[PDB]
Amino acid sequence: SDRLNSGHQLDTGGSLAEGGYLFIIQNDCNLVLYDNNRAVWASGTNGKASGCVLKMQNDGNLVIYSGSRAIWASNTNRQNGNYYLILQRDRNVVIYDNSNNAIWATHTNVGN
Repeated sequence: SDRLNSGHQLDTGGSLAEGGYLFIIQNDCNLVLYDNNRAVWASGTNGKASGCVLKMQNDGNLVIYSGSRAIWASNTNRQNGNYYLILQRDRNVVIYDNSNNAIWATHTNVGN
């Protein structure tokens, strides 16, 4: 899929995909955006642990966990609501609320 809804997670090696864009939580615990196999953005958390998952939380925070241990976060926690993470066709990876308001982005947009 191209999106991850709040209250849901990507398991290890799970990803968002849109054409040649791949946003993946890796087994090495690095969260990486690939543009046709070339890394263009990463959380830089390779080697912090293994078997990581990526959780889009109901408080709007995006968090990498290895089991119960927190590894990295977008730090965009706010009030509970419906949020989603999306890999856009312009290569930006964005968290939105329910009203077309971005609360976080990788700023990997191309062409705009």
